[PDB]
Amino acid sequence: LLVVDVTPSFASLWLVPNINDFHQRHPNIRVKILTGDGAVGESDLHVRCLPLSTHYEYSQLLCEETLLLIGNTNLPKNQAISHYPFIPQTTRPQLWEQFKQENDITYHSVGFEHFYLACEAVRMEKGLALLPDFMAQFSILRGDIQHIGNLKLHSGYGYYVVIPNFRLTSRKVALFHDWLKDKLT
Amino acid sequence: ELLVVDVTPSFASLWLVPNINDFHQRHPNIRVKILTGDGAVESDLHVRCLPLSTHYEYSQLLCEETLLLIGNTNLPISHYPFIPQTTRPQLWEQFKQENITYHSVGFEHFYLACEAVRMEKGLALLPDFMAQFSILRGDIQHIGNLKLHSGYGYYVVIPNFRLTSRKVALFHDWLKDKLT
Repeated sequence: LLVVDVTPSFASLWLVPNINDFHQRHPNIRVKILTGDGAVGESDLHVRCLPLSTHYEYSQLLCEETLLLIGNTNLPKNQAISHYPFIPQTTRPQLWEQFKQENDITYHSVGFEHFYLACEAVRMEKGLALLPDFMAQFSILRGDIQHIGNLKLHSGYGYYVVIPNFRLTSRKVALFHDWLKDKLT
Repeated sequence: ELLVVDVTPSFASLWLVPNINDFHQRHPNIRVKILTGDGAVESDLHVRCLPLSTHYEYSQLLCEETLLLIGNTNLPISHYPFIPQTTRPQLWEQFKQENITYHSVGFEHFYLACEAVRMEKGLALLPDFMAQFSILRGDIQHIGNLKLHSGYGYYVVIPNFRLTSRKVALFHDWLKDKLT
């Protein structure tokens, strides 16, 4: 048994869609998926979203965070973008301010802590959201949401694998980590 | 005004996000921030899922939990794996007492079980009100009209500093209107 602890949205928007491929590779390893977004005993490996840095401590960068502009599949295909409400993500308020800077507003009246909630709000046609590319990928593929106007944002964040010191030589952990690296480099 | 609510991860995505526009229809001036949590009860109002009890001090029962048997929209039940939810290790046995082979992954949260169903990983048990819109929009389906009264309930907790707060009372009244 491998216990992994990953962000609430990393879990539903990427890991659950992709984990079948890990099980194809290593059928003998059952996985318990926990969720969390705070500071990093129960889990064997964590995935967290942190400002890009070299000074974190048993960690390895999986991938830099690149956000896509997403909207409902009903939206038609420059700054007609401004006609739609922007969905606030309350943990990441700089994102829309940065977007206003990558380019160029009414904010939707509900703000959300997590990407997966913002994604659900886009499915509810409440406005546009910024979602990490790898998280949007399956949802776009299956027709839940669409990428609006090929617009993106480099946020200055990354997804890191963080491993408890005693797990640094655990085989199950190194196998999952290598798998993550393979899919998300 | 801003109202901050703290509800379970799945209550948020599977019910509150699809429904909250009805609240704004009633009260368009009240902005909302939706936080998620599932531990012991910052926020103006909490929704938690607890075993049914009449001994809670200041928790108000919103609705009892009725779980539906859920599968993917392309299901035409023994042939399918059951998706385990680790915080509720008894549920499948207990479902099976009304009338084996679990999936090799996860989860503590309903919203993860729901995604697993979408990923064709097996069958899940999901609260009826949480399944409702996902069923409507064709993400999932209810299998065989099968259900389970789980013994849990959804409780609203109003913190002691919000006891006279209009925005909190309005939101609570709305929840009761929709779910009780």
